[PDB]
Amino acid sequence: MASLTEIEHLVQSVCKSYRETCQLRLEDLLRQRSNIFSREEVTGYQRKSMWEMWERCAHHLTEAIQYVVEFAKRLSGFMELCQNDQIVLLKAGAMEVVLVRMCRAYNADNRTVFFEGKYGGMELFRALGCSELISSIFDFSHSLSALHFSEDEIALYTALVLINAHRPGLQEKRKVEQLQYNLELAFHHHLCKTHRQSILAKLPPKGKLRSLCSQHVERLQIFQHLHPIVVQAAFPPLYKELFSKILHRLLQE
Ligand SMILES: O=C(C1CCS(=O)(=O)CC1)N1CC[C@](c2ccc(OCc3ccccc3)cc2)(S(=O)(=O)c2ccc(F)cc2)C1
Repeated sequence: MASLTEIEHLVQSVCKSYRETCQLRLEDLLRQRSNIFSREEVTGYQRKSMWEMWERCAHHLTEAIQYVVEFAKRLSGFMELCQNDQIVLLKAGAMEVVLVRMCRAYNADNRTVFFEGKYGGMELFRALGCSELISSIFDFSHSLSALHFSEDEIALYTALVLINAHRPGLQEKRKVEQLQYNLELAFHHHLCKTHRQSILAKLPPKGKLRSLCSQHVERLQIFQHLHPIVVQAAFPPLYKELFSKILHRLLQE
């Protein structure tokens, strides 16, 4: 199954689907690198309440995940899977895709991330009270920045993060397996053609993405236990569904 001309076509459709749903253009994020938060603006974030910061971050994550849902819907073969499998793959992989996509918004020169219009370091998130999770995210982006990914590499690698046949809950495991194998062939074909197979050994282990997602869910249970009405009243419904039937509605459209 699948010849070279079908694998090359798969490369281009994955790359196109990603460009159409990448949220912020790479050029836009790069042209903003000199726009950094002043020490007074950083102090303003540190002085914000923990629940306000948690609500702003959960809001930004939700928006980014909505683009990931759109990337999945445009991905060859994903809409062909059953709804249960689509939801299982999105519930487990949407946050993982966002964690990879996030390296485009990270400047490794000053160790800053693009957040709410300007670049800021780890210290911008001190009010969250989850320094271990923040450092883990920042280190993860630092590690991905050393790979010097092209937009096409991120498109192909994020399609594979999402189409994972080993996710618990899958009803048509073989159909996801076949789709995964085709995307793996297309990612490796593209790396071989561009003389970039050296990155395979340097890609993060699968347990690193699982550890980041786990730390997120753990820090959320801590925050929710202290502010259950804040999560209930001010957190996005899609966020609560994923981490605490929006997905079904987003997939129907
Ligand atoms: O970077 C993006 C976007 C990706 C798509 S794009 O087009 O390149 C524009 C940028 N992000 C989308 C949202 C972001 C996000 C990342 C991780 C995350 O983890 C869960 C969490 C929740 C609450 C507290 C701590 C951690 C939540 C949101 S963010 O808010 O900017 C943020 C950033 C750093 C950080 F350390 C914490 C929050 C990253």
